[PDB]
Amino acid sequence: HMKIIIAGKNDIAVNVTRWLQKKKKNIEIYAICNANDTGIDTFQRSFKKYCKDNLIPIISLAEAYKIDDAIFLSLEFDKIVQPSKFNHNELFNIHFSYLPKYKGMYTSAWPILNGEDTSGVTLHKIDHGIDTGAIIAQKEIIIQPFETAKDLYEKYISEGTSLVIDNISTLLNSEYVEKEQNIKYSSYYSKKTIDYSNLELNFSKTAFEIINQLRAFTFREYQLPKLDGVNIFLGDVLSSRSIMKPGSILERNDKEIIVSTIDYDVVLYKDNFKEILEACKYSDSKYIAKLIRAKSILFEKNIYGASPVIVAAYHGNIELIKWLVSKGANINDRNYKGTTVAMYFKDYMLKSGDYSGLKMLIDLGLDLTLTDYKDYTVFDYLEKSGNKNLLQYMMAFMK
Amino acid sequence: MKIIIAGKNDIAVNVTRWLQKKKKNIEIYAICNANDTGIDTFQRSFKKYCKDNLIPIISLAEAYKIDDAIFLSLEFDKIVQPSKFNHNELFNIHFSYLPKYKGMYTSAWPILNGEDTSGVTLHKIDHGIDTGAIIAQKEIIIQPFETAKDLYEKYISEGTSLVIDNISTLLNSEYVEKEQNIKYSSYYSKKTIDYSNLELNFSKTAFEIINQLRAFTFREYQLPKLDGVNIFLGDVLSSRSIMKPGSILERNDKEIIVSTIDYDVVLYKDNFKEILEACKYSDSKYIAKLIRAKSILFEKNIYGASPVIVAAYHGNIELIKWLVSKGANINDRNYKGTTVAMYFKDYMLKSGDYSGLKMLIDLGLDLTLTDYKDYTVFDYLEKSGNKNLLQYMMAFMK
Ligand SMILES: Nc1nc(=O)c2c([nH]1)NC[C@@H](CNc1ccc(C(=O)N[C@@H](CCC(=O)O)C(=O)O)cc1)N2C=O
Ligand SMILES: Cc1cn([C@H]2C[C@H](O)[C@@H](COP(=O)(O)OP(=O)(O)O)O2)c(=O)[nH]c1=O
Ligand SMILES: Cc1cn([C@H]2C[C@H](O)[C@@H](COP(=O)(O)OP(=O)(O)O)O2)c(=O)[nH]c1=O
Ligand SMILES: [Cl-]
Ligand code: NA
Ligand code: NA
Ligand code: NA
Ligand code: NA
Ligand code: NA
Ligand code: NA
Repeated sequence: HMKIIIAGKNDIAVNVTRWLQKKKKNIEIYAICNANDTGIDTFQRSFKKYCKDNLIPIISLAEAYKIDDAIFLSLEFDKIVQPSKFNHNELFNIHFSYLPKYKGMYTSAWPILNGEDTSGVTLHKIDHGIDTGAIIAQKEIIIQPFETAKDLYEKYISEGTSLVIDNISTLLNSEYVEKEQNIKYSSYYSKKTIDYSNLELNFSKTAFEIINQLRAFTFREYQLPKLDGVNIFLGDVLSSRSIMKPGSILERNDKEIIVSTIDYDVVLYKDNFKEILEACKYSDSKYIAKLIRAKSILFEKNIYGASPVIVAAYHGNIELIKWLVSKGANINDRNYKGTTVAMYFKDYMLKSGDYSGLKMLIDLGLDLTLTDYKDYTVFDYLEKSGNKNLLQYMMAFMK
Repeated sequence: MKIIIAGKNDIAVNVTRWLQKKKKNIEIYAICNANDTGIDTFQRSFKKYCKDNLIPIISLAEAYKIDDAIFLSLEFDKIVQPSKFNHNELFNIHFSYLPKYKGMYTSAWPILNGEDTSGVTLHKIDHGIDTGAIIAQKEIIIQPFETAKDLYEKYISEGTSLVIDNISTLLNSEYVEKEQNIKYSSYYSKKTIDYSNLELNFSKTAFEIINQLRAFTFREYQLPKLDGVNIFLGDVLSSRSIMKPGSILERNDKEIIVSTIDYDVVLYKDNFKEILEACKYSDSKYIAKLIRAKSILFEKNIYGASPVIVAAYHGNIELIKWLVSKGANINDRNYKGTTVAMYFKDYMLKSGDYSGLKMLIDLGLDLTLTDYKDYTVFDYLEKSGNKNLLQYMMAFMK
C-alpha cells in the first residue's frame, strides 16, 4: 500500500524508478517531469519517455501536493517545491554536492573551477530553501584531475542512484535519521553565476585555474570552450612562461593553440573528435594515436552516443577496438538508445561474414547478455532477422 | 653592502627605517610607485619618507645597472626583467600564502572565499607574476571576527617581520629556495572587484554574506552599504525566512535583518562616529551598550584617532582600562605617529592632574616611543618649556 512520487529527470530518475519496479513492484509510482524533458532519449534518458513506455502516470506538482499517503523524492527536479502545500513532511532530495558546500546550480562546473579534489552526493530533507534541509546520507566523490564536467556529472548520476537505492527502504518505512546542516562553509551558486550564452575563457588566471576552466566547461552536448570561436578539447600546462600579456596567442598549429597566462603557458588542444570518429572506421591505432592530443577524447561521443569504440566495432576494426580498450574504452560501450558494442559488431559480422574476432572481444569482456532500452539482446535482433546461424555462433562464444 | 627598496606604504617605510637604525652602514636607493602622492594618508608615503631622509630615488632602468645591490620589492607595481640584472638577488614580499592568492586584493579574496588562514611570502622575482621560488613564508590565522582591514594589518606587520627575520640571508646569499607548486594556485586581477560599485550579494548563504561584510569592511576605503546605510559587521541568526534572499525582514536604528538562502542575517548599522564622540566623557557601562561588534572599538577616524586616543586626550582613564581589557592598544597612534602618551600628556597639561600616568604605565604605556617627526613626548615638553611635567614623567624612566 505504499506510494512514491518520483520528480525529475535523466538516468537517475530512470534508474531509481526502474529499481522500484523490479524490487518494489508492490509500490505505486507517480512521476513528475521537468519542463525541458522532450520525451526523446538524449545523452541522458528521457524520464517522460520511460514513464509513458511503462504506463507510469505523469502528474503535476499541484496534484502531488494532495497525495497524503506518498513519499516525495526529487532527482534533478527543476521546480521549487513549497513544503507547506504538502500535508506531510516525507520530502527528500538528492543534491549533487557534499552539502553544505555547493548548494544551487552547476555543481558539475563550480567544484572543478574552484580547484576541488572532491565533491559528493547528498540525500536530504526538502525545506523552503534551496538545498538547505537536514542531511540523511552522503557520499564523497573523487574528482580525477583529467575529468571534465561531463565525467563529474555522470559520476553524480551514478553515485546518486546508489545512494538512493542504499537508503530508499529507510525513507519508505520512516526509519531514517536527519541532522541540520551547518552554517560554516555553506556555499551557494545561482544560475546567474555562469552565463552559458556568453562563456569565456579567462586568461588572467593561473595555468592551474585555466585548465580547470577547460575541464569545467567541457560538456560536449552543451558546449566546448572556444578560443576565437575554435572549439577546444582540454589542454596542458607548459614549462615556459611568456613575457606577453595574459590572453596573448603564442602559437597556432593544426592541433593546438598556446596561450600566455599569469604564470605558465598553456596549450589548448583543438577539438578534432569528429575527425577522429570518421577515422575509427578503417584507420589503425598508429594513425589514431597521432590524431590524439588528450587521451580522454577517445571516450567522447557524438549526439547519438557513438564512440570511437562503437564506430570501430561497427566496421570490424578489431585492432583499433583492442587498442581503444587498452587505453580505457568500455568494451560494452552504448549509444544513447542503449545499443551495445556487441550489437554493432554483429552488424559487421553479418555484412562481412568474418566472425573470427568475436572470441577475442569476449576475452576483453564483451557481454552478449546486455539489453538496449527496448529490452532486446543482440540475440533477439538476430532471431527477428532470421539469422539463426549467426545466433548460434554468438551463443556458443558467450560467457 | 647595498639595497634597492622598490615599493610603497608602511612596509617599505618600516623596513627602510629598520635598516637605517640597525644597519646604518648599508646604502639605500629607493624606487617609488608612480601613484605615490608624496603625502601620508592612513598609509605612510614611502616617497615622502625617502625625500625627508635624503634617500635617493631611482628608476627601474638605473636599478638594472647597480651590480652590487640586492633588489627588494615591497609591493612594487612594475614588471621587472629578471635576467637583465647582473645578479639574481631579486626579492618580493607578497601578501598571501603562495601559491594561493597571487595578484590583487589579498586582504579581501581569502575572506570572501571562506578561508581560515592566509599569510605572507618572501620569494624570488621571476617570470610570471607572483610565481618566483619561495624563500620564507609565515602563516596567518584569520579569526572569524576579523575584517579586511584586520588582515591587511597582519600582512604589514608580518611581512615587515618576515623581511627583518631574513635580511641577513638576503644580503649574504644564504637563503634556501623552493620552487612553487602549480596545484591550488589562484590569481585575482584588479577587475575581479569593482570598489567604485560595491554591492552586497544576498543570493548567497549566511556564511558567504557575513564573509562579504568582513571582506568589504575597510573603513578608510569603504564600508558595505544596505539602502545606502553603512554597516559595521553583522551576525547569523537561527531563524530561516521564507522570503526571497535580500528581503528586509526588520529595520530599527541599530540593525537590519535580511533573508538569505539559508539563515537570516542581522547587519549592524555603523555607529563608530557616535561611539568616538561619547568616548570623550562616557564611562564603560554606557559605551558597552553602544557596541554591536567588539572590534568597532579599534576603528579610527580620518585623522587616525581611535577610542583609546580620544579617551586619553580627555583623561578618561576609567574607559581606557576597559578599552585595553577589550583588546585595545594602549600605545595606539594617529596618522602622524602621535601616541596615546602624547595625547595624555596634553590632558595632564590642561588638567594639572598628573596622577593617572602610573595607571596607564601599568596598562603598558610606553613613553620612549617616537612620532613621525621623530620626537618623543619628552622632546615636546622640552620645546614647550613645561619643565615640571617633564620632571614628573622622567621620574618613571628606568
Ligand atoms: N618579472 C616580474 N615578476 C614579478 O612577479 C614581479 C616583478 N617582476 N616585479 C614586482 C612585482 C610585480 N607584480 C605585478 C603583478 C601584477 C601586475 C599587473 O599589471 N596586473 C594586472 C593586469 C594583468 C592581467 O590580469 O593579465 C592586474 O590584473 O591587476 C603587475 C605587476 N613582482 C613580484 O613578484
Ligand atoms: C545548462 C548547462 C549546463 N551545463 C553543465 C553544468 C551542470 O552542472 C550540468 C548539468 O546541468 P543541467 O543539465 O542543467 O542539470 P542540473 O540543472 O540538474 O545541474 O551541465 C553546461 O555545461 N552548459 C550548460 O549550458
Ligand atoms: C583599492 C581598495 C582596496 N581595498 C582593500 C583590498 C586590498 O587587499 C587592501 C589593500 O589594498 P592596497 O595595498 O591599498 O592596494 P592598492 O594597490 O589597490 O592600493 O585594501 C578596499 O577595501 N577598497 C578599495 O577601494
Ligand atoms: Cl540482426
Ligand atoms: Na500543509
Ligand atoms: Na546561466
Ligand atoms: Na605569461
Ligand atoms: Na632619480
Ligand atoms: Na577594481
Ligand atoms: Na531565507
